[PDB]
Amino acid sequence: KHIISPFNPRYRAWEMWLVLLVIYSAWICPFQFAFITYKKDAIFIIDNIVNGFFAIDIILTFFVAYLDSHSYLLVDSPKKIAIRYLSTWFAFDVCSTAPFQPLSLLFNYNGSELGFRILSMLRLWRLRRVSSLFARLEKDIRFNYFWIRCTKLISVTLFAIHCAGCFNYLIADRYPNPRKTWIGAVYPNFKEASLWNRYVTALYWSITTLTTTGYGDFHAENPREMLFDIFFMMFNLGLTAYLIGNMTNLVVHWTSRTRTFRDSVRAASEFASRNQLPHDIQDQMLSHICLKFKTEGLKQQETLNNLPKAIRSSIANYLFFPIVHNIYLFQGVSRNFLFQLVSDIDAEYFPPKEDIILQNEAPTDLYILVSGAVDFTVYVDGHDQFQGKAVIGETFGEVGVLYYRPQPFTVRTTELSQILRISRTSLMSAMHAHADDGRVIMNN
Amino acid sequence: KHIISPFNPRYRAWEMWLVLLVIYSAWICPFQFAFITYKKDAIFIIDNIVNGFFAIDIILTFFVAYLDSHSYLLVDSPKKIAIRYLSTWFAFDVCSTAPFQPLSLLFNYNGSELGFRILSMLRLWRLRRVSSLFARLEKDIRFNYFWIRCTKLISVTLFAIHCAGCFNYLIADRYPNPRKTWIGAVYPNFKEASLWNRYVTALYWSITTLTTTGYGDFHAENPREMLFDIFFMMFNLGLTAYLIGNMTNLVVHWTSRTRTFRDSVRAASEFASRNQLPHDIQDQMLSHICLKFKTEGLKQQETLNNLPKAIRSSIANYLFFPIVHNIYLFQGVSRNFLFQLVSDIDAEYFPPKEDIILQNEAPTDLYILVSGAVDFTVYVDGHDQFQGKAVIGETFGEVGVLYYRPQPFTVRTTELSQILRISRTSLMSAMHAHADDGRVIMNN
Amino acid sequence: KHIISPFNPRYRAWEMWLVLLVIYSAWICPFQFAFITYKKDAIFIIDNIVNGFFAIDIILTFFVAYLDSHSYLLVDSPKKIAIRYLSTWFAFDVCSTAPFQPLSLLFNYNGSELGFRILSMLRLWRLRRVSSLFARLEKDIRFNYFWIRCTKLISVTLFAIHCAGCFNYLIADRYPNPRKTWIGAVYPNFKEASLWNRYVTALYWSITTLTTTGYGDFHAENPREMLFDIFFMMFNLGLTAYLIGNMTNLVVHWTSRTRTFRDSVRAASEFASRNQLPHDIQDQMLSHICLKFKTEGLKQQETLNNLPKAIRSSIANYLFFPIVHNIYLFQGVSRNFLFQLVSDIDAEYFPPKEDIILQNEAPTDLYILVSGAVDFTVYVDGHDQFQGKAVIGETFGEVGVLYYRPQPFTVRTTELSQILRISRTSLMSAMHAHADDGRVIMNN
Amino acid sequence: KHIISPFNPRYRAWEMWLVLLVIYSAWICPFQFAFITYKKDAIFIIDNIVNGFFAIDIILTFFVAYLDSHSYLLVDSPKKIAIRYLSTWFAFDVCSTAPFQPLSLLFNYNGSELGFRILSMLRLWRLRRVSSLFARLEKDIRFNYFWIRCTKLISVTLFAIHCAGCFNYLIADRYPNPRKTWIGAVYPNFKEASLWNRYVTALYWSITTLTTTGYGDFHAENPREMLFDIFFMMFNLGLTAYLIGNMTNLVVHWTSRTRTFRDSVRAASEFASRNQLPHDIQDQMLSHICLKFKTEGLKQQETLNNLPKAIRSSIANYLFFPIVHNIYLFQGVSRNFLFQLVSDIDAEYFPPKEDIILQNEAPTDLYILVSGAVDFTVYVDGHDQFQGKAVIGETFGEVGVLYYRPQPFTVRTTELSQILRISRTSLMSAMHAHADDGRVIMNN
Ligand SMILES: CCCCCCCCCCCCCCCCCC(=O)OC[C@H](COP(=O)(O)OCCN)OC(=O)CCCCCCCCCCCCCCCCC
Ligand SMILES: CCCCCCCCCCCCCCCCCC(=O)OC[C@H](COP(=O)(O)OCCN)OC(=O)CCCCCCCCCCCCCCCCC
Ligand SMILES: CCCCCCCCCCCCCCCCCC(=O)OC[C@H](COP(=O)(O)OCCN)OC(=O)CCCCCCCCCCCCCCCCC
Ligand SMILES: CCCCCCCCCCCCCCCCCC(=O)OC[C@H](COP(=O)(O)OCCN)OC(=O)CCCCCCCCCCCCCCCCC
Repeated sequence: KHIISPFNPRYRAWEMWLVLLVIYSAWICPFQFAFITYKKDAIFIIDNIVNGFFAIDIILTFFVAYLDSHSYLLVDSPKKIAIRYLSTWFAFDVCSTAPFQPLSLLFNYNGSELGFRILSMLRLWRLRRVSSLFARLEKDIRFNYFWIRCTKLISVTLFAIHCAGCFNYLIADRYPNPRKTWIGAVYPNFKEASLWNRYVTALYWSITTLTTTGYGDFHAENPREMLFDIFFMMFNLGLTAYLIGNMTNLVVHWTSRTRTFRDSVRAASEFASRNQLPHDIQDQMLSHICLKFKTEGLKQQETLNNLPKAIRSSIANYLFFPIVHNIYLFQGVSRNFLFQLVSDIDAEYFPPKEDIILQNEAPTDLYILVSGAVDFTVYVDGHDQFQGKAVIGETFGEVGVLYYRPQPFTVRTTELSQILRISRTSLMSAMHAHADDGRVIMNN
Repeated sequence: KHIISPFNPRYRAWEMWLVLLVIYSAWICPFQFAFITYKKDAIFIIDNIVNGFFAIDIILTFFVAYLDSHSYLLVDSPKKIAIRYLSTWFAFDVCSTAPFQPLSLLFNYNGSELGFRILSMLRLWRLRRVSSLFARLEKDIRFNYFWIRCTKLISVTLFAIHCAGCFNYLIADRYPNPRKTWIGAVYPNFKEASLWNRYVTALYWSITTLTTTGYGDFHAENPREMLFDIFFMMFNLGLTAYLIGNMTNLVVHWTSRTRTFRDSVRAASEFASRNQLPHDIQDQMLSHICLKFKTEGLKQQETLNNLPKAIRSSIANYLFFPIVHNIYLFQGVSRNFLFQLVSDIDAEYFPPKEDIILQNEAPTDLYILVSGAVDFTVYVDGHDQFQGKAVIGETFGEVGVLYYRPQPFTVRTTELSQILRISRTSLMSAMHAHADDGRVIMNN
Repeated sequence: KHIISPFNPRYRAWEMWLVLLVIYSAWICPFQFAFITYKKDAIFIIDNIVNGFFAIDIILTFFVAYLDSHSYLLVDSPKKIAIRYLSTWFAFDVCSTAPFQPLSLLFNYNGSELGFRILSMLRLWRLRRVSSLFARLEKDIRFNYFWIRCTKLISVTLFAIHCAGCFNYLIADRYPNPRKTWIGAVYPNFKEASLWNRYVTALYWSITTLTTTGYGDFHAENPREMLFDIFFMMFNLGLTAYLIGNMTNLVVHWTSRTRTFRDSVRAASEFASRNQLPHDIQDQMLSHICLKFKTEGLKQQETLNNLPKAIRSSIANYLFFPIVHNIYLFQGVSRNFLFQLVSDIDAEYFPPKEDIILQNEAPTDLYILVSGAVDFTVYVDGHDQFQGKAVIGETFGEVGVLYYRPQPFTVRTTELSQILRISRTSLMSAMHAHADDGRVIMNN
Repeated sequence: KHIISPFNPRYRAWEMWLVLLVIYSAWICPFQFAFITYKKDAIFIIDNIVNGFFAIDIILTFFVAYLDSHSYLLVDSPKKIAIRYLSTWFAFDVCSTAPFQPLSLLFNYNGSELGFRILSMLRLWRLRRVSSLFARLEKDIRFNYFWIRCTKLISVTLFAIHCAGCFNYLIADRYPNPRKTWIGAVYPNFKEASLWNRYVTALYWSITTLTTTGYGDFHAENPREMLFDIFFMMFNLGLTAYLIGNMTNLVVHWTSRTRTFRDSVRAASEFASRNQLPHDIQDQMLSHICLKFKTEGLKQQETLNNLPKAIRSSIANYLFFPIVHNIYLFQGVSRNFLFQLVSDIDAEYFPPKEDIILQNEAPTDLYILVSGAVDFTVYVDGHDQFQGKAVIGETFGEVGVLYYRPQPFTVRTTELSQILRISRTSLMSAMHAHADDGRVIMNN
C-alpha cells in the first residue's frame, strides 16, 4: 500500500538516530533531577527538541509493516497495524512524550516540586528502544556475540552507577538538618562550591558499594540513607550475581572448542595406557585427533547433517567434483553417474606415517588421493607408490573382492575421499556397468 | 470414604491461607525475641489465634488422601493415612504448636527468660509449609520457572538479613557492661530512645556484612560479637556462593537458545571459509540456519520424537491433512491411504532463492507446496512454475525414476512437506495402486 | 600369604582412627607454633603418643595388598609391595615421623627456635590421609555426593582460617618494636593478658579478609604485615573463586532434573503455539510429559541401554512376566516363547483421556493392559471396553492386518506394555505358530 | 630455500629467550615510569641491550615459513613471507623497538617528561609474544591444561596488581599540593625516605581494592584519585567476573568424570526403587556400573568410534589377537579369517556373581574368556565349569540354535570378548565353513 516496510534506508537510519536520543535522555533524566535543579531556560530547548522527535515517532509507527509472527511475512494493512500498536506500546509510549515539566509550567508552578519532577522520570520509559536493539543485534549474524553481550553488561552497570549516584545526592542535598549526611561528614559545605560540574564524589560512593569494596569514609549517617543503602545493597547482590553468571556463560562459550578437544585427547591417552599399547600405535591415534581438530573443526559432521538435501549436494559438487571426474575408473562415463558424489567422506586429512588400508581387510571402501603422497608395501618390506591424483583401493570389486593386495600408509600429509561400498556395490542399479570394464583394462 | 482429597476448593485455599500465617509467624518470631521483649498483652492475642489455626491443621491432616508414591493414585484409607502422618511430621509439628510462652506463663514465670523464649523459636519449624510450596510450584507447568526460582532466592536472603539483624541486637541489648558494643560505640544510649520501631540500624549492619561490603563504622567490639561475626561470616560464604551458583544456573537456562544458535552459525562459517566456498552457496547455507531458528525453534525433532505413537499421529492430522488431501496425485483414493501422512517432514520453511531439488539427483522424495511459490528451470535458463498448492517432485516413480526433469528453487518464502520414498515406494503393500494411474492422466 | 588385605575389620577401622590423629595433628600444628610457645611438658606426651602411632603405620604398610591398577586384583607379593611403598610415600612419610622438637631437645637447645620449630610444620604433611579419604568416599556409592563435596569445601576453609589466623599472630607477637602491629593498634598490651585461650581476635581478623568484608579496624601497620597481607589476599582470590566454582558445579548437579523437565515442557508449548493447535490436542501432549517425568524419571531409556544383555533380560523377567503369561493370546504355549519378553516397552503410564490407538493406523503394535482401564469407541460414538488385564490390539495379524477396528483411549490411569511387531511378525521363526490359532478361537 | 622453518633447535630456543625479555620488559616498563624517575645511566644499558634484541627479531622474521592456514603446509617463498609480516605485525612491532627515551635524549630534553615517557609505554606492546604462547601451549598435547589455564589466570592478575600499583603512585608523587593524597594522609612525607626499594605500600593498596576487601586506611582524597579509583574499580568488576567464570569452567573440567558417574548410579537406584526390585538383581546392576567406571573409563565407545578404519583395526590386533587365535573353534583356519576380530566388544570386565548368559535366551552371541573363571549351572542346581581361556557360548550355530544349554555366571573377576552373530552367522560368505566342522568334533 502506502506503508513503509521496517527496512533500509529511510527507517533503519531513523531508528538508529532515536537510539542516540535515548542514551542522552537517560543520562540527563536523573542528572537534572538532582544536580541541576534550576532548569530555567538553558537546557530547556534540548529537552523539548528531543521530546518533539519522540512525538513524531508516535505518528510514524502507525505506518510500519511489523513482520507477523505466525506467518513470517510482512503485514500491509493499516487497521491491523493500528490495533497492534494501540495494544502494546501506545499507553506506555504516550506517557513518556507529553511534557509535564515544560508544558505544565504555565499553570501555577515554578518548574520544580517533589511529586512533579518525579513525573519527569517517565522519560526513562523510552529505554525500551535500546533494550529491544540488543535483542535484535544478538540474532543478527553479521554482528559478534561476545562483543554485544558485554556491551549489554557494561551499559547496565554504567546506568546503575549513574542512577544511584544521583539518587544518593538528592538524599544529602534535601536534608533539612545540617551536614550530618554521607558527604557532609567529610566535606562539610559541599553546596554552592566544590565545582558542581565535578560530581565525581557521588560516583565514587556508588562504585565503592556496587563493587562491594567499601572503605567507610562515605557511609550512611541519618536514617534516610540507611533505608537507601539497604535498598541499594540488595540490588547489588542481584547485580553482581547477574554479571558473574553471565560472564561464566561467556567463558564457557569462549573456551568450549579447546576444552572438548583436550577431553578427547585425555580420553584416548587413558585408553592407550590401561591396555599397555605400544608407542608405535599410540602415536597414530594421537596424531589423528590433533589433525582432525586443526582441519575438520570440532563438529563438522553435525554441521552438514542439518542441511536438507540440496545445500549439501551442492557443497559436494563445488568441492572435489573435478577430483572424481578425471580418474581412470570413471572415464567416458556419463555426467549423471558422477553426479552421485554425495556420500564422499572427504574429510580425511591423514597425518604422515598413518596406515589407511591394512594388509588384509574386509574391503569396504576405495580411496581417491586429493593431495599428498602414499606408498604401498607388501607383508614384510615391498614397494609400490601412488601419485598425487590416483585411486588406491579399487580392488574391492574384482579378483580380490575378499582381500587387499597392498598396505598403504601416508608419507607427506594427505587428503583422501573414501567412497565406501554404497556407490560401487549398492549402486549397481542406476547406471555404469562400464566401471567394472575400465578396471580390467588397467590390469591389461 | 469420608476423606477429602488434597485438591480444590476447600483445601487448596485453606493451604494458601496457612502460608500467610507462616510468613507472619517467621517475621515476629525473631522480632519479638529481641526488640519487643515485653509481650505483655498487646500482640498476645494474634500469636494465640495463629497458634490455634495450626492446632486445627494437626487434626485436619488425618483426613487427606496424599497420592501414593509407587502407585501414583490417591490412598483413601484412614489407617495408612494415620501411620504416614505419625511417622513423618507429627513429632515435628506438635512441637511447634503447644504454647510455651503463653500457656506456661501461669506456673511461676513472667513470660521472659533466656532458656524459655528460645523454646519459642520452634515456631520457625513451621517454615516447611513454605519450603514444600516452592518445590510444588516448580513442577507446576502453569507457573513460571524463572520467577519462582528467584522468589526462592529472594525470600532466603530476606530471612537471613532479618534473622541475623535481630540476633545481633540481642548481643548488644543484653550486655552487662556499658555501651562497648557494635551500636553503642557510635550511638551511646540507643535504649528507651531513638525510635524503637525504626530498627533500620540493625538491618544496615546485617546487609553490610552479608553483601561483604564492610564499612567498619559498625564492627565487633566485645568478644561476644567476635564469636557471632565468625559464625555469621562463615554463613555468608555459603550464602553468596549459593546465590551466584543459582543465578549462573538461571542465566544458562535464560540464554541457551540464542547461544547454541550462534554456535551453529559459527560452525557453518568456519566450514565455508576453510574450503573457500563461493559466496553464492555460502548464502544458501546461512540463510537456512537463520530461518530454521525463527520457525522450527531449536529442538523440534527431539520434541516430537518422544510423543508415543498417537499424540504424534494426531498432530499430523490436524496439520496439513487438507493439504495432502486435495491434490491430483491422490484424488479419488480412500480415506485410509491418506491417513498415513505420519512421516511428512513438513518443517521446511525454505528461504527465497534456495534450491529444493537439483537438476539431476537420486530421486528420493516428492514435495508438496503448502504456501509460497516455486519456479522450475532447465540446465541453462528455462521456465516452468508451480502454483500455491501443487506437487513439484512426482516424477520419481515414472519415466524418470532415475533422474529429475527440473531444478526448482523458491522465490517468495515457502513451506513444503517432503514425502520421501516410504509412502510411495515402501507403501506398495497397503493400498492405492491407483496413484500410479493418476500420474499418467496428467501427462496425457 | 601372611599379608592383610586393605579391607574390614582390623584395617578399615585402624585407618579410620589415624584420620582422627590427623585432624588433631593439623590443629595443634600451627596453634602451638604461635600461641603456646612454651611446650615444656604438658602437651608434650600427646604429641609423642600421636607421633608413635604414625611410626607403627610406617611398618604396617609393608604388609598391605594395594589392588593393582592394570589388573584390578590384589597383589600379595611382599617385594612388589615394598618397591611401591618405597617409591611413593616413604621419603615423604618418614620426614613427618622423626621427632625434631621432642627428640632433638637433648643436644643443645631449649625446644624453641625459628628454624627449628618450622621443621615441626612437616606434621602437616600427614594431611594426605585425609585428602585421599575424600577421594575414596566420592566414588563409594553408599555415601552421598552433595554432602561429601561440601564437607571437603568446609574443611578447606576452616583450615585456611586457622592456619592464617595463627600465622598473623606470629608476626605481631615477634615484632621487636612496640605495639605498632595489627592487634597492638587497638589492644595495646594483648600479651600475658586478655585470656590467651580466647584467640578469637586472631580468627576475627582472618575471617574478615578471607570473606573480603574488610572493616579496617584491624589492618596492616608495619611492612612485615603488608607482605603477609599481599600473600594472603592473593590466596583468597584463588580460594573464593574455587568455592564459587564448586558450588556452581553442585547447584547444576542439584537442579538438573527439574530444569531439563522445564525445558521440554517449554519446547512443547512453543510447538503447539506456532502451529495454532486446538486445546484438545495440546492437553494430550502436555499431560504426557508431566506423567513421564513423575514415573519414568528423566533418562530411563539411557539407563538400561548400558546394561549388557542379561541384567536387562532379568529385569524384564521379574517385572511383568506373570502379566504376559496368563493372557489368552499366549495360553498353552511353551516357557521358552514367553521368555522373549525382552523388547516390551512397558514404560507407558498413560494419563486419563489419552488416545493409545487411533481409528485407522498402520497396525504396528499390540498392547497389554497392566493396571487401569480402557474404553473402545467407533468412528462417531460407540462403546466396547477392555478389563484390567486384557489385550487391546491383537488384530494386527489377522483379518484387519492393514487396519484397526476400535480407537481406545484411557479413563483412569493406565500402564501398558506395547509389544511392537518384533515378537509376533519378526518372531515367526523361533516357536509358536499356535498363537495365530488362539486368536481365532476368541472370535468364534 | 634458504629459509629456516619455525621448529627446533635454533628457533624454538631463540623464541623462548625473547619471552624472558618480555617478562622483564613488562615489569620495569611501569616501574621506572613511576618510582625510578631518574633513569640516568645505571639501568640504561639493560633497556638498550634488550631493545637491541628486539631489533634483530624484526629482521629475522622475514625468513620464517609460517605454516599456511588453508593448506596446513609450510610456505617457503620470501615474497609471501614478506607481505604477511608487513600486514600483520610490522607497523605494530616497529613502534615498540625504536628508542624514544634513550635515542631522543640527544635533541633537547633531559630524558623525562609527561608526554615523552608515556611513549615508552609502547614497550608493553611486545606482550603479544607471551599471549600467543599461552594460545600455543593450550593445544600442545604434551603440556597440561589445568596448569596452563591457571598460569594464564595468575599472570594477568599479577600484572594488574603491578601496573595499577605503579599508576597510583604517580598520582600521589606528582601532586602539586601537599600530602593530601592516599599515602600522604597516613605517611606524611613518604618521599626521599621510607626505603624506596620497598614499594609494598603501593601494592598493598592495589591488592586491597582488586580483591574488593577495602579497609579504608588508604582511600582517595583528591579528585584526581577519585577518577582513577572509578576507572580501576570498574576494571575489577570485569576482572573478578573473569577469574570466577574461568575457574568455574575449570572445576567443571576437573570434576566431570566423577559427577556423571554419580548421575548414572543415581538414575539406576531410582529405577530399582520405583519398580520394587529384589536385592539380588539390584546388586547386579549396581556392581556393573561401578566396575565399568573403574575399567572402561567414562566414554570409551565414543573414543574409538572416531578412529577411521585402520587405527581401530590395529588396536584390536595388538589386543586379544592370540586370544581368539588358539581356541578350538578356530583351529587350523586361515590367517585372513581371524583377521576379522574387528567387532569384538571385549570391554566386558564382569564382576563376580554376575550372570553372563541366562538359561534360555535368543542365542545372540558367543563369549571368549580372556582372564578369570566361569561356572555353568542347570535349571535348579547343576555344575559344569569353563577354564581360563575357553569358549562359553558356542552352541548358537548347532543343535540348540534356538536355545542355550547352561546359565553361566562369573566367580572371580572376568574379562570376556562377546562376538555377536556378525562373524559367525553374518560371516558365512568370506571363508571358514570349517568352523562348523570343528564344533562337532568336540561333541564327539
Ligand atoms: C560514568 C557514567 C557514564 C554513563 C552513565 C549512564 C549512561 C546510560 C546509557 C544507557 C544505558 C542503557 C540502559 C539500558 C540497557 C538495556 C538493558 C537491557 O536490555 O537489559 C535487559 C535485561 C534482560 O536480561 P538479558 O540477559 O538481556 O535477557 C536475555 C533473554 N531475555 O535485564 C536487566 O537489565 C537485568 C539487570 C539485572 C538487575 C538485577 C536486579 C536484582 C534485584 C534483586 C532485588 C532483591 C530484593 C530487594 C528487596 C529489599 C526489600 C527489603
Ligand atoms: C574455627 C576453626 C576450627 C577448625 C580449624 C581447622 C581444622 C582442620 C581439620 C583438617 C581439615 C582438612 C584439611 C585438608 C582437607 C583436604 C583438602 C583436599 O583434599 O583438597 C584437595 C583439593 C583438590 O581439588 P578437588 O576439587 O578435591 O579435586 C578433585 C579432582 N582431583 O585441593 C585444594 O584443597 C585446593 C584448595 C584451593 C586453594 C587455591 C589456592 C590459589 C592460589 C592462588 C595463587 C597464590 C600464589 C600466587 C603467587 C604469585 C605472585 C603474584
Ligand atoms: C524488610 C527486610 C526484612 C524482611 C523479612 C521477611 C521475613 C521472611 C519471610 C519468610 C519467607 C522465607 C522462608 C524461608 C525460605 C524457604 C525456602 C527454603 O528454605 O528452601 C529450601 C532450600 C532447598 O534448596 P534448593 O536449592 O531449593 O533445592 C532444590 C533441590 N532440592 O534450601 C535453602 O534455602 C538453603 C539455604 C542456603 C543456605 C546455605 C548457607 C549455609 C552454609 C553454611 C556454611 C558453614 C561453614 C563453616 C565454615 C567456618 C570454618 C571455621
Ligand atoms: C608481586 C607482584 C609482582 C608483579 C609481577 C608482574 C610480572 C608480569 C609479567 C607479564 C605477565 C603476563 C602479562 C600478559 C598476560 C598474557 C595473557 C593475555 O593477555 O591473554 C589474553 C587473554 C585472552 O583471553 P582467554 O580467555 O585466554 O581467551 C581464550 C580464547 N581466545 O585476555 C585477557 O587476559 C583478558 C584480560 C582480563 C579481562 C579484563 C576485563 C576488564 C573489562 C572491564 C572494563 C570496563 C570498562 C568500562 C568502560 C567505561 C566507559 C565510560
